[PDB]
Amino acid sequence: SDPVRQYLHEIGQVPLLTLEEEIDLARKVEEGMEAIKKLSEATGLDQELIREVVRAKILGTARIQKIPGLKEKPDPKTVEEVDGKLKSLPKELKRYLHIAREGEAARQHLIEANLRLVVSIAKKYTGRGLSFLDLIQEGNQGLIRAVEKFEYKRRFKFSTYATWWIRQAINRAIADQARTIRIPVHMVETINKLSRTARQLQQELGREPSYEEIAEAMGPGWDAKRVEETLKIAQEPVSL
Amino acid sequence: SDPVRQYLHEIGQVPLLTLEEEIDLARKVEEGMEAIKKLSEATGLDQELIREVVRAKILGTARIQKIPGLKEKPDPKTVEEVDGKLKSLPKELKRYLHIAREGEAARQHLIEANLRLVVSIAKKYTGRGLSFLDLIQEGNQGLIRAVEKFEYKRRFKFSTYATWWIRQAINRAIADQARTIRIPVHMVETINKLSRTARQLQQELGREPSYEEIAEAMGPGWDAKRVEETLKIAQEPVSL
Repeated sequence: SDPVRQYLHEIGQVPLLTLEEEIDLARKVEEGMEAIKKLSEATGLDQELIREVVRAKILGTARIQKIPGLKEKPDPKTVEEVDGKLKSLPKELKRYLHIAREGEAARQHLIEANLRLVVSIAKKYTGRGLSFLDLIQEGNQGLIRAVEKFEYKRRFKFSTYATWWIRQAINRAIADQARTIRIPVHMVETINKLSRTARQLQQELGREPSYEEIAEAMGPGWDAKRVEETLKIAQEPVSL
Repeated sequence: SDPVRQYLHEIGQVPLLTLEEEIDLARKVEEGMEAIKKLSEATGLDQELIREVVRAKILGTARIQKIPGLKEKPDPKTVEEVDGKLKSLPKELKRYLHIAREGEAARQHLIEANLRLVVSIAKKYTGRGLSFLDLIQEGNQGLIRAVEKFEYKRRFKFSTYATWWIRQAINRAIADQARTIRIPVHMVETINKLSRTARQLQQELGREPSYEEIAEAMGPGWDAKRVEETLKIAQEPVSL
């Protein structure tokens, strides 16, 4: 509920990308990073800073400016100086700053075309420690990290790749809030069995099995609902 | 059939790993890369050669000796030639030679424990330009690439991470043998509608949709079979 429905409403507006668009944006991000290097390496302003500022300047026109989980303004003190130097730059270094602003706007477009992916994934990690809103924030951070790890030259879909990162971030967050208590052996046994079964089904399907498929290998006695619930106290909580 | 049948038989007898196990083998692999980097500082030889030789040493004791598609052993000569250079080092450095041998054997265990996943993925890419053997070969080259990019510190499932790299290697292989044809626009339009549909469902599912699901989105007039056959001429041929 709350603005969460607002968020979902707003992002539901961003269009989807084609492998071609995903990859062109990706390439612009790398070229952008590449440029920022030149800037820092001629201004001594340190790469991370230059980017935070360039990024901020783009959040201005950003179709979605307040994305949960992501740190915003690079601190009104540093931005209010680091942007001072970038402004007054010889003609030559003026283009490197252009490729930077253009690559960071690209990075924003990519992140935006996948905010729905993050929400969808987060709905799959519901009721396991964090609130829907909290999950979305962790997930979005994973998305950002994926954009930083993606390799456009491989020319293979970004969403699937990002999915792993979006999930690893969420998986890490819910695994943080835990205490070690006592559980009866038979429970420890079936958790370990749900885990092996799911991993085994994966080696056969070339993808993670569904709760209904895990229940097949387990059943009778086990159905989709039961496996998912029991899997809530597992080291590997979710399947796909 | 043929040696593929023997291959499938061998890998069928390699036990599946657990998240805890993958991550541990992964940590040893990285610590091994670390040792190697230092053996390269000392000995003066190239890092990759040292790994190949070290790796060669292990394939002799490894469960699955010959994996289709992976580089060949350096050769008896260049092997027992790099070992002489190695062994002949102070007591200090010799410590590393053991860390590298440990991680490299670890790497083989991580690989071995996932050959079934490759074959499975490869089955989902048949009849699109390459033989079963050929698909398996590229797939493994991708699995190898996954081990080289995987981050054990993230402590999240290696299998599903590698799936992407295995698939990208295969996807590339088939997308490499292709010519340009003139195709009617209604086809170029549906091929795109197909692709957008797939990608939309993904943003909603948190995973790639099944052909059955893509058929639901298109249809009537569309069934799982038809979206798959048609998707064969697409730039994004397969789903999951």
